[PDB]
Amino acid sequence: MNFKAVIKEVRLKSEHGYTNNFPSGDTLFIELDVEAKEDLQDVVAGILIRDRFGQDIFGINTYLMEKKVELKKGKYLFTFKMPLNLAPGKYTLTVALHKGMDHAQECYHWIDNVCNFEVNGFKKEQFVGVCYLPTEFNYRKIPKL
Amino acid sequence: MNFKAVIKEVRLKSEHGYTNNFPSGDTLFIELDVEAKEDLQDVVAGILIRDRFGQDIFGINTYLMEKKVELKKGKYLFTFKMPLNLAPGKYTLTVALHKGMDHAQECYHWIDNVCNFEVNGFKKEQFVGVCYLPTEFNYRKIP
Repeated sequence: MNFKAVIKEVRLKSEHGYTNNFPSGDTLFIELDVEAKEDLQDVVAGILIRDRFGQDIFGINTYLMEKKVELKKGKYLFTFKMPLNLAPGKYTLTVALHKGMDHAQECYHWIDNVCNFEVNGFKKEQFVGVCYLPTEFNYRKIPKL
Repeated sequence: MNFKAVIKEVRLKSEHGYTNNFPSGDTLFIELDVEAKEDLQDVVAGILIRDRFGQDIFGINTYLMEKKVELKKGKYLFTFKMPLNLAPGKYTLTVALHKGMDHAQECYHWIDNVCNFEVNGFKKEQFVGVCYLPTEFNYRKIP
């Protein structure tokens, strides 16, 4: 990677305090301290949550999200917000900054498994399986009309 | 397994029609036709979506949802509604009735892989990994 922009610190945040231990469904904030050695006109930041055994659980880009990011030389705060709709367990976070995405016109900075965090308990209902889909349920008697 | 209540049909429906092929993030409607030969108190319905590789992706029941279900003899319609925040791929659905239980030890009806469905497109953004967590992103210049 060239290092025109750099991730200097990552912080995991609930809506009430910093922590690396969340109930399932709690809102997760990923904060990245970014520094841009120069002016970059198309920056793309990505996050990737992984399993305790290396399975990709979820990853996304600001390009995939259709969010344009232009930086000037200086320090920045990048924040990702998302419901932690994941089964209890042990996880790792991976992050990256680059310009392009197809054939990666260049890589600015990426940190493999920069962080460990865990998910314990349920803030919403209990469920089984890797992920949680918010669900509603109803039933009606139907007459043989 | 005791048949005092029986699941007689399962249907998958998008918000536009019955179908077994959904884009990722589309809303999924699971309809179960239930029949109650008699009066059942303390009924519990569950669904389980599974990988094409045996991985449990997501499962829940009406007990875990704290929704009490009491039937009188007759026909019923059970519906489950949920965003299919799942990676593109091929999946199976499993559904069951049991009385007021977990593990479904008093099971009225259990149908393994009652339905096959696939997720093919992306209705929301693209993502990688098993599931999709809806994400928001912001950036601010700081001193």
